[PDB]
Amino acid sequence: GLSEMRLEKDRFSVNLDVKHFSPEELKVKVLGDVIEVHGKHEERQDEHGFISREFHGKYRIPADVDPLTITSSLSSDGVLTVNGPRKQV
Amino acid sequence: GLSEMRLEKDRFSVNLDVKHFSPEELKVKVLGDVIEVHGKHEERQDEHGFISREFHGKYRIPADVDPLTITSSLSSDGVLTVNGPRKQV
Repeated sequence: GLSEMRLEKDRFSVNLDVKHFSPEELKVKVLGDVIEVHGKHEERQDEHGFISREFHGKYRIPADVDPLTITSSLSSDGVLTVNGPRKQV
Repeated sequence: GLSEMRLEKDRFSVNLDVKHFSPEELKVKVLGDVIEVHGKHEERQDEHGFISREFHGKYRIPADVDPLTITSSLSSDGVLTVNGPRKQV
């Protein structure tokens, strides 16, 4: 559903549901040992009105993770896959 | 996907994707002629770490809508259906 996180023994990959969001609006903030994720839907006022959608979350990487190894790639299905293997994995 | 809004000619029904969220964490704030929606996933720190998910949005009702008529009901599938017929509809 929405709580889609791959918790392995030596790595991880979060699959955030951000369909109809743009890579430009998606942020992955790897700081120290925590990741702040963002994703806001371009505000488009109309019949439906102002859009202030923010489908994001937060993932705190284990202390034994090398930040460098952390990557992300939004798929066309709108799934933001954030894979961050642990140090020397 | 995530941008799921039913825009009719005399009414509307927004179907917000908030699976794995609780009605207690969901808010619908009908004020004047705008609706501020909220929905935060209970923070549960673990392997995955602190959870700060906020899958919400914003819908500005037409001026010809009676706020009283506006209702909402989270389904078991995790779809928050917010139906708000216009005045005298």
